[PDB]
Amino acid sequence: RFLKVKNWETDVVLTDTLHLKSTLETGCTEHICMGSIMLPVRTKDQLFPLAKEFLDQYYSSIKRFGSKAHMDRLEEVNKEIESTSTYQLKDTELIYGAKHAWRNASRCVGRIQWSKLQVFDARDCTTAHGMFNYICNHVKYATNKGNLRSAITIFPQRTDGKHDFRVWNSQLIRYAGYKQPDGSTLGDPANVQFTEICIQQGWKAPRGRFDVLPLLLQANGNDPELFQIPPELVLEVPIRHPKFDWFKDLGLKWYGLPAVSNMLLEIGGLEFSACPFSGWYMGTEIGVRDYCDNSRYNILEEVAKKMDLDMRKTSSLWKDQALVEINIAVLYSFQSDKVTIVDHHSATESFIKHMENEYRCRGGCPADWVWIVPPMSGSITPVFHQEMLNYRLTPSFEYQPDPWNTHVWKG
Amino acid sequence: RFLKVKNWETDVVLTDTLHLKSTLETGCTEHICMGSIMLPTKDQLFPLAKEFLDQYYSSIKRFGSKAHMDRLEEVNKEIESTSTYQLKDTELIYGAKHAWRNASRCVGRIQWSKLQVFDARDCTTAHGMFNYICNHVKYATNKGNLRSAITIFPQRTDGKHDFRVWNSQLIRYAGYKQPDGSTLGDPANVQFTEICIQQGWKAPRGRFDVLPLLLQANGNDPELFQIPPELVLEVPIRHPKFDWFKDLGLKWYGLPAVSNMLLEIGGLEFSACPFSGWYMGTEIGVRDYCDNSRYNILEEVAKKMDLDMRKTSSLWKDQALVEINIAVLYSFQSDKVTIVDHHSATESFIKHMENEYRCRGGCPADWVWIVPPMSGSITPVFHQEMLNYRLTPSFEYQPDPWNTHVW
Ligand code: HEM
Ligand code: HEM
Ligand SMILES: C[C@H](O)[C@H](O)[C@H]1CNc2nc(N)[nH]c(=O)c2N1
Ligand SMILES: C[C@H](O)[C@H](O)[C@H]1CNc2nc(N)[nH]c(=O)c2N1
Ligand SMILES: N=C(CO)NCCC[C@H](N)C(=O)O
Ligand SMILES: N=C(CO)NCCC[C@H](N)C(=O)O
Ligand SMILES: [Zn+2]
Repeated sequence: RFLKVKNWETDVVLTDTLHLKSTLETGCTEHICMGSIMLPVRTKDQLFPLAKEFLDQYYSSIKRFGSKAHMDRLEEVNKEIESTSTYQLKDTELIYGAKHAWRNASRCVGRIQWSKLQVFDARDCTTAHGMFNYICNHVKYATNKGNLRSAITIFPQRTDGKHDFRVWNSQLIRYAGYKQPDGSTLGDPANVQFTEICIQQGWKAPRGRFDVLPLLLQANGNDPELFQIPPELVLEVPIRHPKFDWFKDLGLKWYGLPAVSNMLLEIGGLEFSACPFSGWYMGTEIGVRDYCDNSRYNILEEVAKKMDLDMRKTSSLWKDQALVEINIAVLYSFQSDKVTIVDHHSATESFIKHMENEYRCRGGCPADWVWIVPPMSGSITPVFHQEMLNYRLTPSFEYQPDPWNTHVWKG
Repeated sequence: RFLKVKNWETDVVLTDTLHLKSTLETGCTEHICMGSIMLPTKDQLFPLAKEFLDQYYSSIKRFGSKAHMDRLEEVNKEIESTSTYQLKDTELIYGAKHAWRNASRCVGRIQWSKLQVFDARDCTTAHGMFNYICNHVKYATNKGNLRSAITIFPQRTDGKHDFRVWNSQLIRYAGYKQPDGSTLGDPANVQFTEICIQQGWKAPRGRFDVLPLLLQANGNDPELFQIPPELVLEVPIRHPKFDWFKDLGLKWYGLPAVSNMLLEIGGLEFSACPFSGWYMGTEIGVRDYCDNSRYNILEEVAKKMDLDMRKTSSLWKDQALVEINIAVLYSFQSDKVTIVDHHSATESFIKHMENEYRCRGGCPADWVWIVPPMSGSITPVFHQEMLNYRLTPSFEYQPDPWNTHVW
């Protein structure tokens, strides 16, 4: 069965056959669409099919499907499974796996870049200190003095579920939040819970508005341990505006490296619970969401105050005016300091080209419209007008529960 | 089967049970989400009628009364006898209000129970239709103080005697392709504009010509009529800061009146049911004015503003967009024509959702349509999880009649 998507701006119609390879469920039924819901110990049994499906896809990608090398690999994985109950990926299969998880990430607008990914194999890692060293190397390589390079570091896979490797941070680099006694928050409200854990684990918090968090790292199912990323490895950008000279006096800055570290990478039925990955920012992530969400830094009022906009009626669009100026500032600051960033016009246009190419070469491109359309100026970006099909392919990045909810403390 | 929706900004969680009453299908399966796709007999009729009458009698606290059973009996007898049935006025009104209440793409539903329902089921000709429509236009416009209204023409019979308004809204601007290669006026209306011309309309061939009505009664060939211009309230667009804005020569109409949809109540199909409320500013200023395939004015506005149009990263498009939208709102307000900004409308809708969850067990909503096309995440609906599903009575899409009609 063939499925059509249409772009309502261009009338370009595309045909999807890739969705036929989809296994994992969506959350939707014939009676309910859950397309806007944020979040809608494996046995030998289920494992060999998952391995096989993956190795068939790998061997096809390399034009060796059905070859002796393909068949010997299936056989060797099969024996390894029923003997040791799991298996190990070859380096080439891991790299391919990690790239495809990104290729298949339906909420990622940056996927035109999917094949340029530096994969760091950290499967020989055994301790939290080993992890810290790996993560430092990743930050330094990815940062590259502002000329950002996509990378992923992959710690050992899950075994019995009791020896998991985890990065407790939700991103490698992120700012602390501190609920105050009067009920206000200092710093980033998204990171209050995790900040409170670090403090409990013995971090001495500077208690400012932009304190880079320490890494809280769990190796081999052991209690996690704290480490400070050397400050010389943490690239940051002071935020100023090309025209408004008071803008710098808001005291704003952000870090250049967006490094999601709390997701789970599934490849061939194997579960890599610590797999921090980074690219570079689209300006709206910081300018729209991190700065202007009500539950984040929430700077809209203070900015609009300085701009002396009419704030007594929403229909002045004072919020919308302030929002553009803030986003101009983020992009200007990053460009001026020569740190990679992409604007939402450039990034969405690239994605449409990516998506069309994928339909031609691959038979489809799973995409989550709710996430792909940028959080400001939605309909003046080409994605708003693009119909999309969302379905789940493996290899994949998946959510997992926060480790503090599940971890059995050793003491 | 009992479903939670979370607001990620406020942490408020709502439990949805209303979805279990869902009748129609979404387009989605467990393998594929189609959430962003625009368009995803006697035997048939009695279940649909029963389901509707049951919810009606429940709504007036008479579920299982003799008057409930008697009406079920009487409708049943009438379908058996005539293969269709007629709604009582009270059922018609209830059904239309509920079709709006159920409209998952409508952000304006806090208003759902204040709807003036005009019963045009006695209408027989296109002239009749024109009369009913002018009355609706005048009623709803109300010299700028807009009132929600719907006008309901006769229900489908054998599908060869359909009433249709061929226009997509009661009031829209014409579109003409020129030698040029380009388009004058509204590109969305080019083909319908041609149909009018080929039917006999003398087009003034300008940028903002109000189209004629093309009206189909009882399955006949449709007929042209001009709405008295005195009934079409329009707003010149100026900006409260930029004097040059008026020189762009932009205007829009006050009454948004969708006329191409199909109202289904208790299995009956009302193929001409034009309805109107009032505008949210973004519909005009973001979509109608700035879509590349609509009036597409971003570039002219940005030039007038002397912004750096060399690079997308200067956010010149975004800057022009905000100002165009300030100008729309300012102009409607200055002229006392009802309009709502996207902050106000989305705040109301979040309140409406809480009311519906509390009093009804849920509120079908399509997040893709509900989130404004500008400044999405600085409105509260962006952060609101929504469940989309189909309840009846409903408004449904139907194919444009020119592909259907036998001349
Ligand atoms: C190279 C530049 C990249 C850009 C500009 C980019 C852009 C983005 C953006 C804007 C989002 C949404 C973020 C949010 O709203 O929180 C995102 C999500 C995501 N991207 Fe990327 N991306 C990039 C690289 C990568 C890389 C290297 C990977 C993994 C190898 C990746 C995988 C993801 C995943 C899994 C998500 C979903 C995260 C979630 O659900 O929280 N992307 N991308
Ligand atoms: C009172 C003021 C109202 C406001 C502010 C309003 C707001 C809106 C908006 C912004 C849309 C999206 C339109 C688009 O993007 O093209 C919409 C869609 C819709 N509304 Fe309303 N609405 C109002 C009244 C009504 C009324 C009176 C009805 C019917 C009785 C109705 C039924 C619908 C339907 C069926 C749609 C979806 C149409 C489609 O899919 O093209 N609304 N509403
Ligand atoms: C409820 C809703 O799904 C939620 O707010 C989503 C909307 N779209 C998003 N899109 C992106 N890219 N990132 C997000 O965090 C969200 N939040
Ligand atoms: C492809 C996508 O579904 C389409 O562009 C939608 C997106 N959201 C929308 N939302 C509203 N209110 N109106 C629209 O016409 C659209 N168009
Ligand atoms: N561009 C990326 C990954 O390359 N996004 C990662 C998520 C970052 C999050 N949205 C933030 O604002 O910190
Ligand atoms: N507010 C409404 C109906 O009350 N919108 C209906 C569709 C109008 C269309 N979006 C337009 O911009 O002309
Ligand atoms: Zn869906």
